[PDB]
Amino acid sequence: PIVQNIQGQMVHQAISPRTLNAWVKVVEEKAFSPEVIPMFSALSEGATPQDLNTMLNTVGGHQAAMQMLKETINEEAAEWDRVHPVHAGPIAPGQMREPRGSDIAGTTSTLQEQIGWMTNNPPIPVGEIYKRWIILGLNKIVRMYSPTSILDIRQGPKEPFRDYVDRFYKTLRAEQASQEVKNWMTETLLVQNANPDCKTILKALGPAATLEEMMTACQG
Amino acid sequence: PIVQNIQGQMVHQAISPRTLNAWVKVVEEKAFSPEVIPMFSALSEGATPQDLNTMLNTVGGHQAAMQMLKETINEEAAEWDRVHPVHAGPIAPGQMREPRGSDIAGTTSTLQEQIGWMTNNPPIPVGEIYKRWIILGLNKIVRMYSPTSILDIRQGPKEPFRDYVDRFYKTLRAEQASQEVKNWMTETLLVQNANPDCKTILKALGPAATLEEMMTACQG
Amino acid sequence: PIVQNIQGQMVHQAISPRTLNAWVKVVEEKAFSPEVIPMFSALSEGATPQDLNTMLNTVGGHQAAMQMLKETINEEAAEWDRVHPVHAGPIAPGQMREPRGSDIAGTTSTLQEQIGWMTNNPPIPVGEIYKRWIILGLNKIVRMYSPTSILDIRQGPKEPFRDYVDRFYKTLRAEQASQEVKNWMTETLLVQNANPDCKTILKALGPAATLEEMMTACQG
Amino acid sequence: PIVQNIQGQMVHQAISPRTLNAWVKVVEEKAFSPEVIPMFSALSEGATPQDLNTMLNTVGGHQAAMQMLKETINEEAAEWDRVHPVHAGPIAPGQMREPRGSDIAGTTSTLQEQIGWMTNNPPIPVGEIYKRWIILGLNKIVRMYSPTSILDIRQGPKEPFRDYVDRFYKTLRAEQASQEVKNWMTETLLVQNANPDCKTILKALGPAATLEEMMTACQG
Repeated sequence: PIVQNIQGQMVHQAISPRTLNAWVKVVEEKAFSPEVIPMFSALSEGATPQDLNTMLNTVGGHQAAMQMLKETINEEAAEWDRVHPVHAGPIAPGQMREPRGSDIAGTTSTLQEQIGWMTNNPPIPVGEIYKRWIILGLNKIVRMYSPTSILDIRQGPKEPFRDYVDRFYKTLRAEQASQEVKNWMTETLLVQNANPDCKTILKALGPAATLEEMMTACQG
Repeated sequence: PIVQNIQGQMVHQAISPRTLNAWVKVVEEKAFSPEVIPMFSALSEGATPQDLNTMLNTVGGHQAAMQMLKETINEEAAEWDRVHPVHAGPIAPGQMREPRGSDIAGTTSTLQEQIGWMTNNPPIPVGEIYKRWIILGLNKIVRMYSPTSILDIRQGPKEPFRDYVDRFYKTLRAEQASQEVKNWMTETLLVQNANPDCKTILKALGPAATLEEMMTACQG
Repeated sequence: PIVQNIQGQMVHQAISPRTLNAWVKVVEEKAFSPEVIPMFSALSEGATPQDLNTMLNTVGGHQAAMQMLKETINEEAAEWDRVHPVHAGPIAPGQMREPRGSDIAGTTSTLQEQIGWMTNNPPIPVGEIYKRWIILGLNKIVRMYSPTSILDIRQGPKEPFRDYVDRFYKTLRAEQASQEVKNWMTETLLVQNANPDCKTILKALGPAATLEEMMTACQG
Repeated sequence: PIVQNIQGQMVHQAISPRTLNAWVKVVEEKAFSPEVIPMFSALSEGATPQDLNTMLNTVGGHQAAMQMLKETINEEAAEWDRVHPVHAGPIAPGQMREPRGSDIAGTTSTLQEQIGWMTNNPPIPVGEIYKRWIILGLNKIVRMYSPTSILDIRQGPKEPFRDYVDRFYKTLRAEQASQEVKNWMTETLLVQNANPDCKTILKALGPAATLEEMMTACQG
């Protein structure tokens, strides 16, 4: 990453082996859960595109997901290059050139250009865009990985309310719909799909249903 | 989390993967118990709101408890915004704009603004406020995860007094209704639910009896 | 490996035992997978040739592969000597001599000479050159360790498309070819060798369909 | 209503007996189907609040729905009066006073004041606001008359796709959800709730599914 020295320049620092070891361990042990995206965004903070490419290449197995992620990165780079013209010709000294999409991806550049783009005035953050693209790809992957849909969740007769709401909120975290649709479904289908007894309990609870009130009502 | 240097000043530092791993392990292995709040308060001392949002989003499973915590944080942020309205217009050069209720959580503010808020003159403790909110949410969560009520405790004819008092104090620390009510309960409900033989052995010592003699009476 | 030391003066820091243990463990646990190349390139960032020699000697087993690696390093050194001839004569007092192939391979070059060649201005990229050589050797080794040819990858009658595409892309990544050859192969070989039941499904989608469309088509 | 005379001043005109008879007939004949709101907005065009109150009072029966509509009008008037201050004191000639909520409701005003507020420069759409309130009330009413919910629609084994989608779109028109959430519903649940045969048919059809191609595929 790029560690900021205390009262000094933001010196570049190679990714420690601990970061990559934790990353390969989590991607091996936990497969592709919704939370891995937060842990990936946590481990890689202020990292150059070279660091992110190293973190992605170290992943072993699940090569279909890696190919989908690379295809998503390619689509985002194509869109960026289409909606942003690239200048050429002689460039004034002390000012880096226009970052290209294939260049903002880090596939057609070295570490020096990335460090220069992340140190210019005003700063042009390549890391926060390449990480955004990787997060979009990982979101597509975790959506693809979800085994069951959100509309097809039904509580079992003996399965309690806690396990049902756990599965429901997990699938909701895996869902791809917009945030307003997410609020709509978590407002309606939660009580609209419960078991009939606690369904009538929550109907007696009426409007303004709040999760803690629901779980305190369905007790026993 | 910020860390002091040799000269005495503090600056942002990337969150250690060991802290995240330990937190995820203690959350999953111990699930929810009264001894998760001290561990959380010790793990994230001086952590920025981004680090706390990381430590909360990283908790896979038990999504209902995390949603309860999110709702509690939302209510606390709304109350903070109601009690402290923010001023409009241009801000003074020597002062940074005060955070709103939602920005205390760090949901709509970058990390540099959090660092500036925490190391300002005078410093603004956004991290401590959000930690207090998260601790209150975790208290409500461990309240919900309480298996049984305090009144239903009745020692079995064969269940030893040690296991009875262990279960009693476990669900009592998990109750947290108050502190003086706890002091009255440990006098009345502890003596009221003993097995008849050891019950009258405890009654032989009167209400002035302490816990040590209380247990060594039924001991052996 | 040398590292930027406060302030701005690179000094030699010997290789840490934990890095060597991590390398030995990754070579023991993962054998010779395609991903090791990135793990090796990330474990030895900016390493002197002596450190890379240490990391190649600390390997246990696979002596045949290490012999191919050493022979390819020798071949690369011979080609470097044939392309970059070294003139004999007394050296300048302030500037270092141009290294030979044996000086790059760390065989006859003392640690002080390598530290000089690295920290001098302008720097001599001996570390990156030796890393390129070792990476070429590791590519040779991982392309040799391929159990079956990419042309032999065929799906079983009931083997799900998931494992089929996973194994196919793994063998394709282990295989060696230009990128355009891979672009042609992923379009000519992937759909043909699939199971007929899902082969009809992939054919119904279209020839130029992406991976995610086919994967969600034969999903389940 | 207020018919605009040809190349002349707009003249007030009493509501036509034909209009009122058509209104009471459609109410009596079709109860409260989702099209009564468009037909009401069609019949009542440019009408004063007196005309709208007459058109509402001529309705016979469904007194619960009428009381709910009056309560909705009262709530809208209360909100208007709360978010709009009312001026008092001497008023300049040729300029009408501030219209209160009870006046825009037509319960405390007269036809002269309504025509004055509808002829002022700039005009104040008292009729267009009272009609908006009546449409909100009629929407609440038609939502209350909805026999079944939208999430609980399932196609019968023999009931054809045409009848299924007819019922589905009728319930969707009756639904109260926002238009942004309304789209996702008709995109997903339509194909997610059909019979298995045409469900697999539309799944083979894949994305970009439109109603025309869906119905041409589910033929026979």
